[PDB]
Amino acid sequence: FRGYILSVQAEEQKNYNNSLNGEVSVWVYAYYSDGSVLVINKNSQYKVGISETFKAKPRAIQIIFSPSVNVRTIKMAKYLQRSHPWEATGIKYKKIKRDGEIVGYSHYFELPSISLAVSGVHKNPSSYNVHNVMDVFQSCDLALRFCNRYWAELELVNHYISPNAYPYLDINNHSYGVA
Amino acid sequence: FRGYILSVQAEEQKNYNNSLNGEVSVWVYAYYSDGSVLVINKNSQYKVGISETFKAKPRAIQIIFSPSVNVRTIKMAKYLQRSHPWEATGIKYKKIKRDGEIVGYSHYFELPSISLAVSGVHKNPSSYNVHNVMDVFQSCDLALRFCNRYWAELELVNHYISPNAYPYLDINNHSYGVA
Amino acid sequence: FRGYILSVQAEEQKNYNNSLNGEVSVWVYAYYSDGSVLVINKNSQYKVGISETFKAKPRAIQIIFSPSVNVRTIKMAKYLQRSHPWEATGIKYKKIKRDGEIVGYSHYFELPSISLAVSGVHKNPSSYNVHNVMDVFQSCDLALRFCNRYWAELELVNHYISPNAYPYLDINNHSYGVA
Repeated sequence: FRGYILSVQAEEQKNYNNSLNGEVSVWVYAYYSDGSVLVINKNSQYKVGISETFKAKPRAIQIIFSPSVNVRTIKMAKYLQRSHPWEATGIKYKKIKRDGEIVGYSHYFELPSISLAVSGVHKNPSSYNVHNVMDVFQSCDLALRFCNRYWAELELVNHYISPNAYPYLDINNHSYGVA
Repeated sequence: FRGYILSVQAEEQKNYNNSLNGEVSVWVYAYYSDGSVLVINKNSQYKVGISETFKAKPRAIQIIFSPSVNVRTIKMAKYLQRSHPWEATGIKYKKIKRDGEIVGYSHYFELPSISLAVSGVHKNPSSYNVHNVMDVFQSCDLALRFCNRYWAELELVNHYISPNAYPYLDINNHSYGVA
Repeated sequence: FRGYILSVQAEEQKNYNNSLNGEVSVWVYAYYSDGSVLVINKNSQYKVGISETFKAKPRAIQIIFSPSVNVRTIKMAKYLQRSHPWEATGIKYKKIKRDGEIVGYSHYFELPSISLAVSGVHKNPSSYNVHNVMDVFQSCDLALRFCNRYWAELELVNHYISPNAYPYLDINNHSYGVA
């Protein structure tokens, strides 16, 4: 029956993504004073991060991870003689839910130009058991990065979030994603 | 005799390049609809990769590795919930030969803008025996990248491929390189 | 007494920076033929590097590391079949001193456009004891990079070096930094 096969094939996808061959994804949304939105997305195996400068106008930031991330591994960096190299910010991430299922994890914060870097490791319990180290080194080379700008959030939502089934939270706290 | 010394000095160079202090090199050629060619070259120790977006016009791609690469380690990446993090494409690479000697390895494919990443590890049998891991981390910092554009393939061949002794295959399937 | 607490708090800062949670910093200064200066700064944990091309006019280079670097780990890269992947240049670095204390390490050299990469590892004796390898991989993602251009060295010194307490050596061999 075409109802039963569809259901098991969803359970296979979950097991694949939660294996160490599943990707970890991160998005960084920079909300600008003219109402436009810049989004940087990176996807990779084993671990993933973004490091960028948001120059001129940016007013707030939202960082979204795929559900494969281990929230406790998330780290973020933002006088040189007296500063810590990162903060562990996982406790500030909110679950994005769709039909009861976690589709992502969101950290939104307002800015008082900023340089920002964020990093997270795949959930799999084998992650801190370094598969060979050289496989992780190759994953750093194979990571794909995407960057584009949208005129307003409505346009980002209808032509970037919705058509690609990405997880998201908009200004009205409406949540997006596919369970 | 100046004939004998020249020959042994070639055997020393082979042994050096096939040691773990030899570089791995990669080139990515993007062939555009106006007949121009964009080339990105990266050279590094232990392993090497490229990750770029080719935006506007690009019609085909050729990826060339130096003979120090282990062809079986080559990996290439090109809905998020349902995609594999890379394909192992080494079996698609063709040997480039000059006077009977492998001067490079070539994967050419036509496109139906693309984002693309490719990665390969040095041939040396010690590669999967991680020298210290910190030496490999430094190699990631020391990798040098070069990018330029040429008006036509003839110009790339005469002012980039030939003067630098690089391996290549042109549109007429003529092979270049120095044995 | 407010004199005693200030002194011990300096000894704590030294111990922190010389721990593996202290940052390693690197600056690359490119001196151009119009008297302007381009500076690239990167800061990170465990290790740090820069890899850039300085295109059009550049006439000399100065590379400055924070005192947390292990000078013997410094490496620099600048026909493909016959070149070494880096040189260990630590012996060319000069100590920058302020009130008897090392505030940095400087390698200045004149050029005869250049592509250049430099890499150094934190001093801590535990550095070659890979904390988990995945922590070092995350440090690569969290590294922050800064780049700007100044009209003349006097402006770089008064609006970049002095206000940020960075170590430096100017054209008159005057040294800057905070002990």
